[PDB]
Amino acid sequence: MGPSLDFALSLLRRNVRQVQTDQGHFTMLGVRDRLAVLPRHSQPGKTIWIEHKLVNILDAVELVDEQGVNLELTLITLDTNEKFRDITKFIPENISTASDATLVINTEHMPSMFVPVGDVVQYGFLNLSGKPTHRTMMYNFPTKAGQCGGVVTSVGKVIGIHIGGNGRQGFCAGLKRSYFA
Ligand SMILES: */C(=C/C(=O)OCC)[C@H](C[C@@H]1CCNC1=O)NC(=O)[C@@H](CC(=O)[C@@H](N)C(C)C)Cc1ccc(F)cc1
Repeated sequence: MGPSLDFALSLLRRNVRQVQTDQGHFTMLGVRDRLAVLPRHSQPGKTIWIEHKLVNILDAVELVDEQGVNLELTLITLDTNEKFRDITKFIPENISTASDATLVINTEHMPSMFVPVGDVVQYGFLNLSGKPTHRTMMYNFPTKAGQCGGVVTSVGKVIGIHIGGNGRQGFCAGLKRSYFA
Protein backbone atom coordinates (compact mmCIF):
# COMPACT_ATOMS: atom_id res chain seq x y z
CA MET A 1 0.00 0.00 0.00
CA GLY A 2 1.03 3.49 -0.85
CA PRO A 3 1.07 6.14 1.86
CA SER A 4 -1.69 8.40 0.53
CA LEU A 5 -4.15 5.54 0.52
CA ASP A 6 -2.95 4.28 3.91
CA PHE A 7 -3.47 7.71 5.51
CA ALA A 8 -7.06 8.12 4.14
CA LEU A 9 -8.09 4.61 5.15
CA SER A 10 -6.64 5.11 8.60
CA LEU A 11 -8.53 8.37 8.85
CA LEU A 12 -11.75 6.41 8.07
CA ARG A 13 -10.94 3.68 10.55
CA ARG A 14 -9.92 5.94 13.48
CA ASN A 15 -11.34 9.50 12.96
CA VAL A 16 -14.13 9.87 10.36
CA ARG A 17 -17.53 8.73 11.49
CA GLN A 18 -21.04 8.19 10.20
CA VAL A 19 -23.53 10.44 12.02
CA GLN A 20 -27.15 11.58 11.85
CA THR A 21 -28.81 14.55 13.46
CA ASP A 22 -32.39 15.72 13.08
CA GLN A 23 -31.09 17.58 9.96
CA GLY A 24 -29.97 14.31 8.26
CA HIS A 25 -26.76 12.44 7.43
CA PHE A 26 -23.27 13.95 8.00
CA THR A 27 -19.63 12.94 8.19
CA MET A 28 -18.08 13.74 11.62
CA LEU A 29 -14.37 14.35 12.23
CA GLY A 30 -13.09 13.20 15.66
CA VAL A 31 -9.91 15.24 16.34
CA ARG A 32 -8.62 14.27 19.79
CA ASP A 33 -9.87 13.16 23.24
CA ARG A 34 -13.66 13.58 23.13
CA LEU A 35 -13.60 16.48 20.73
CA ALA A 36 -15.13 16.29 17.29
CA VAL A 37 -16.18 18.73 14.63
CA LEU A 38 -19.28 18.91 12.42
CA PRO A 39 -20.73 21.51 9.99
CA ARG A 40 -22.76 24.00 11.92
CA HIS A 41 -25.86 23.43 9.74
CA SER A 42 -26.10 19.85 11.07
CA GLN A 43 -27.41 21.41 14.33
CA PRO A 44 -26.45 18.60 16.76
CA GLY A 45 -28.93 18.49 19.64
CA LYS A 46 -28.41 16.96 23.10
CA THR A 47 -27.57 13.54 21.56
CA ILE A 48 -26.25 12.48 18.16
CA TRP A 49 -26.32 9.10 16.45
CA ILE A 50 -22.73 7.93 15.88
CA GLU A 51 -22.45 4.80 13.71
CA HIS A 52 -24.38 2.28 15.77
CA LYS A 53 -25.37 4.11 18.90
CA LEU A 54 -26.80 7.25 20.41
CA VAL A 55 -24.08 9.33 22.02
CA ASN A 56 -24.66 12.21 24.46
CA ILE A 57 -23.30 15.62 23.54
CA LEU A 58 -21.87 17.40 26.60
CA ASP A 59 -21.09 20.74 24.92
CA ALA A 60 -21.43 22.34 21.50
CA VAL A 61 -19.46 25.43 20.48
CA GLU A 62 -20.41 27.14 17.19
CA LEU A 63 -17.29 28.91 15.86
CA VAL A 64 -17.48 32.56 14.66
CA ASP A 65 -14.69 34.87 13.63
CA GLU A 66 -13.81 38.22 15.28
CA GLN A 67 -16.45 40.08 13.27
CA GLY A 68 -18.99 37.57 14.67
CA VAL A 69 -19.28 36.00 11.20
CA ASN A 70 -20.15 32.30 10.80
CA LEU A 71 -17.35 29.82 10.27
CA GLU A 72 -19.79 26.93 9.75
CA LEU A 73 -18.17 24.61 12.28
CA THR A 74 -19.45 23.20 15.52
CA LEU A 75 -17.11 21.73 18.06
CA ILE A 76 -18.77 18.95 20.04
CA THR A 77 -17.52 17.24 23.21
CA LEU A 78 -18.78 13.67 23.49
CA ASP A 79 -19.74 11.54 26.50
CA THR A 80 -17.65 8.55 25.53
CA ASN A 81 -14.91 6.28 26.77
CA GLU A 82 -13.04 6.53 23.46
CA LYS A 83 -10.32 9.13 22.98
CA PHE A 84 -9.94 9.76 19.22
CA ARG A 85 -6.51 9.16 17.86
CA ASP A 86 -5.06 12.69 18.05
CA ILE A 87 -4.76 14.09 14.55
CA THR A 88 -4.13 17.74 15.54
CA LYS A 89 -0.61 17.67 14.24
CA PHE A 90 -2.01 16.87 10.74
CA ILE A 91 -4.10 20.08 10.85
CA PRO A 92 -2.15 23.16 9.71
CA GLU A 93 -1.65 26.11 12.03
CA ASN A 94 -3.34 28.29 9.41
CA ILE A 95 -5.84 27.70 6.68
CA SER A 96 -3.79 26.22 3.89
CA THR A 97 -4.34 25.24 0.29
CA ALA A 98 -3.41 22.01 -1.40
CA SER A 99 -2.94 20.27 -4.75
CA ASP A 100 -5.00 17.30 -5.85
CA ALA A 101 -6.90 16.88 -2.54
CA THR A 102 -9.24 14.04 -1.79
CA LEU A 103 -12.54 14.50 -0.02
CA VAL A 104 -13.26 11.66 2.43
CA ILE A 105 -16.91 11.11 3.15
CA ASN A 106 -18.45 8.64 5.58
CA THR A 107 -22.16 8.50 5.98
CA GLU A 108 -24.69 5.62 6.14
CA HIS A 109 -25.72 6.57 2.58
CA MET A 110 -22.15 7.23 1.29
CA PRO A 111 -19.91 4.99 3.37
CA SER A 112 -16.12 5.14 3.04
CA MET A 113 -16.29 7.37 -0.10
CA PHE A 114 -13.24 8.94 -1.74
CA VAL A 115 -13.82 11.94 -3.96
CA PRO A 116 -10.93 13.38 -5.98
CA VAL A 117 -11.80 17.08 -5.87
CA GLY A 118 -8.44 18.43 -7.10
CA ASP A 119 -6.68 21.63 -6.09
CA VAL A 120 -8.14 23.42 -3.10
CA VAL A 121 -7.81 27.19 -3.28
CA GLN A 122 -8.35 30.11 -0.91
CA TYR A 123 -11.85 31.40 -1.43
CA GLY A 124 -12.65 33.39 1.72
CA PHE A 125 -16.28 34.60 1.78
CA LEU A 126 -19.20 32.30 0.86
CA ASN A 127 -22.88 32.95 1.05
CA LEU A 128 -24.62 29.89 2.43
CA SER A 129 -28.32 30.05 1.58
CA GLY A 130 -28.45 33.54 3.17
CA LYS A 131 -25.74 33.03 5.81
CA PRO A 132 -22.42 34.86 5.28
CA THR A 133 -19.53 32.61 6.12
CA HIS A 134 -15.82 33.23 6.35
CA ARG A 135 -12.60 31.28 5.98
CA THR A 136 -13.75 28.95 3.20
CA MET A 137 -11.81 27.28 0.43
CA MET A 138 -13.03 25.99 -2.95
CA TYR A 139 -12.50 23.05 -5.31
CA ASN A 140 -13.90 22.94 -8.84
CA PHE A 141 -15.78 19.68 -8.32
CA PRO A 142 -19.56 19.29 -8.37
CA THR A 143 -20.08 18.04 -4.82
CA LYS A 144 -23.65 17.15 -3.66
CA ALA A 145 -26.14 16.88 -0.82
CA GLY A 146 -25.13 14.30 1.75
CA GLN A 147 -21.45 15.22 1.53
CA CYS A 148 -21.28 17.91 4.27
CA GLY A 149 -18.76 17.01 6.98
CA GLY A 150 -16.53 15.35 4.41
CA VAL A 151 -12.88 15.77 5.23
CA VAL A 152 -10.67 17.61 2.75
CA THR A 153 -7.20 15.94 2.67
CA SER A 154 -3.80 16.01 0.93
CA VAL A 155 -0.31 14.52 1.60
CA GLY A 156 -0.97 13.73 5.31
CA LYS A 157 -2.77 16.97 6.05
CA VAL A 158 -6.38 17.60 7.19
CA ILE A 159 -7.33 21.03 5.90
CA GLY A 160 -11.09 21.39 5.78
CA ILE A 161 -14.65 20.24 6.36
CA HIS A 162 -17.13 20.14 3.50
CA ILE A 163 -19.93 22.65 3.90
CA GLY A 164 -21.55 23.53 0.56
CA GLY A 165 -21.67 23.65 -3.17
CA ASN A 166 -23.31 25.25 -6.17
CA GLY A 167 -23.58 22.39 -8.60
CA ARG A 168 -20.18 23.05 -10.22
CA GLN A 169 -17.88 23.80 -7.35
CA GLY A 170 -17.61 22.78 -3.69
CA PHE A 171 -16.61 24.60 -0.58
CA CYS A 172 -15.03 23.69 2.75
CA ALA A 173 -14.64 25.54 5.98
CA GLY A 174 -10.88 25.78 6.49
CA LEU A 175 -9.25 24.03 9.46
CA LYS A 176 -6.69 25.55 11.77
CA ARG A 177 -4.98 23.82 14.64
CA SER A 178 -5.91 26.43 17.20
CA TYR A 179 -9.65 25.57 16.94
CA PHE A 180 -8.74 22.27 18.56
CA ALA A 181 -6.28 23.64 21.18
C1 LIG B 1 -24.24 19.47 2.59
C2 LIG B 1 -25.42 19.50 3.56
C3 LIG B 1 -26.67 18.89 2.97
O1 LIG B 1 -26.68 17.85 2.33
O2 LIG B 1 -27.93 19.55 3.18
C4 LIG B 1 -28.98 18.66 3.51
C5 LIG B 1 -28.69 18.05 4.88
C6 LIG B 1 -24.60 20.35 1.40
C7 LIG B 1 -23.65 20.20 0.25
C8 LIG B 1 -24.03 21.01 -1.01
C9 LIG B 1 -25.39 20.70 -1.63
C10 LIG B 1 -25.22 20.76 -3.16
N1 LIG B 1 -23.77 20.70 -3.33
C11 LIG B 1 -23.10 20.71 -2.15
O3 LIG B 1 -21.90 20.46 -1.98
N2 LIG B 1 -24.62 21.74 1.94
C12 LIG B 1 -25.70 22.52 1.75
O4 LIG B 1 -26.69 22.15 1.11
C13 LIG B 1 -25.66 23.93 2.31
C14 LIG B 1 -26.23 25.01 1.35
C15 LIG B 1 -25.62 25.08 -0.05
O5 LIG B 1 -24.70 24.35 -0.44
C16 LIG B 1 -26.19 26.08 -1.07
N3 LIG B 1 -25.36 26.20 -2.31
C17 LIG B 1 -27.63 25.67 -1.47
C18 LIG B 1 -28.20 26.62 -2.52
C19 LIG B 1 -27.69 24.23 -1.96
C20 LIG B 1 -26.37 23.85 3.65
C21 LIG B 1 -26.35 25.10 4.52
C22 LIG B 1 -27.53 25.83 4.71
C23 LIG B 1 -27.54 26.96 5.51
C24 LIG B 1 -26.38 27.41 6.12
F1 LIG B 1 -26.39 28.51 6.91
C25 LIG B 1 -25.20 26.66 5.95
C26 LIG B 1 -25.19 25.51 5.15
